[PDB]
Amino acid sequence: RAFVNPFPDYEALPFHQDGKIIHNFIRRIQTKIKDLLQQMEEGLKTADPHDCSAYTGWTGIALLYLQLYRVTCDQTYLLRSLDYVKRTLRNLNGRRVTFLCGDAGPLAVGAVIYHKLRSDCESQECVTKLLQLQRSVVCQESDLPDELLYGRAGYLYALLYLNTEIGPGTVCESAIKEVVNAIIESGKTLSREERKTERCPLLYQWHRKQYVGAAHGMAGIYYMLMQPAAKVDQETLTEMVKPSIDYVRHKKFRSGNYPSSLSNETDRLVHWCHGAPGVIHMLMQAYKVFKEEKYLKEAMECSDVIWQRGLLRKGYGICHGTAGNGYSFLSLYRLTQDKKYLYRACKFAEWCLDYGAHGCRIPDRPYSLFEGMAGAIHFLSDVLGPETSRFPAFEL
Ligand SMILES: [Zn+2]
Repeated sequence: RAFVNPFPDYEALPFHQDGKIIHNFIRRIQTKIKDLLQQMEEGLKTADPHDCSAYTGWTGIALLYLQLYRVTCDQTYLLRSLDYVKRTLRNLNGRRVTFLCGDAGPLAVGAVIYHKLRSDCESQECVTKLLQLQRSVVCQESDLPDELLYGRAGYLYALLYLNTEIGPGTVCESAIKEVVNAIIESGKTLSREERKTERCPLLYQWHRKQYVGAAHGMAGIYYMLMQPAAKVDQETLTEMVKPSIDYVRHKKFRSGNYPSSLSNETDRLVHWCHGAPGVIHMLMQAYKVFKEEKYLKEAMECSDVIWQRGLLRKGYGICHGTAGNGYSFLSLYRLTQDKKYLYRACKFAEWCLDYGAHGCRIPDRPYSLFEGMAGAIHFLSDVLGPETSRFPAFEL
C-alpha cells in the first residue's frame, strides 16, 4: 500500500535557515509544474464531458487554475479558469449540494472567478442560485448525510468559501447559522438514538457507517464546525464539538493511525479520505480553537505515521495519495513553524517530481483535482510558498 520512504527524516537541504526554499528546488518544481500542466491539458481532452464535480471533474480544473493565479498573479491563469467553469454552469439539477461533488462547486467557483474578472452580475447570479440549495440542506427530513462529499458540511464549505474568497457579506450569516444548526441537531439526534449523548454529543453516519475521517466522517464535519467563518458559538464548541473530537481521538490505533469507521479494527488506509492524513486536520484545527497542547502533540504523532506510511502505491492524488498526504506536512509547518515539517513536505514534493516513475496504479480520473494530476500540480504549486499553502476544497 505504501512504498518504503527512502528519504532520511529532517534530523538525519531544500530550504535556507530562514525557511525560504532554495533557488534550485523552486526551479525544479516550477519546471515540473509546466511539464505536468501540459500532460493534464492533453489528457483532459478525453475526460468525461459530464462529470462537472470539483472532486473529479471540470470544476476541479478551474480550482487548480484559480490556485495557480492566487500564487503567481499571472492573469493567464484566471482566464483559463473561466474556460473550465463555463462548462459546468448550465446543467444544474440541484440534487447534489456539496462543493466537492454537487452544484455548489461549479456555482461557488464560478462566482469567485466572475468576481475577480469584475463582472459582478454573473458573480451574483451564481451566488443566488447556490443559495437555492439552502432548503434541501436545512430540511431535517431529507435522508441527506452531514459529511463533506455529499452532505451538509460540504454545502457549508461552499458558503465559507464564498465569504473567505470573495468576502464577508457574500453569504448571509443567517444562512450559515441555519446550516450549522442543521448539522448540530443531526449530530444530537443520532447520538441520542445511540445513547452516546454524553460521550460523543455529535454523532454522524454515512450509509449507516460511522466513518471517522475527513471525506465521509466525523473528523471532517468537526473540522468545518471549527472554521472561524462558520461562527459557531463558544458553548457549542466547548460542550458539543470538543467532547466529540475527544471521543474519536480515543478510537485511534496504537500504531497512531485512525480507523476508517468506529467498528473497523484493521489498520490499512493512510489517506486524506480515511486515516491519519485526514484526522490530523481535525487535531490541528482543534489546537487552533481550544489551544490545548495535547491536540498539537497528537497532530505531530499523525505526522510521523504519515511520514513513514504516506508515500502511496494508489498514486499521487489529494484524496488518497502522496500529494494529499504531503499537504499534512505543509499545514503542520504553518501551525508550528517547525522546519521538520517543511522538510517532510519538500520530500513528498520531490517524490512528485518523479510523477509516474514509481509503478503506481493509474487512477480512474487521472487528471482530476482529487484523484489525479491536477491535485499534484496544486500541491507542488504550494510548496513554492509554504506560508500560503491551502489544502484544496478543504482549507479556507
Ligand atoms: Zn479517497
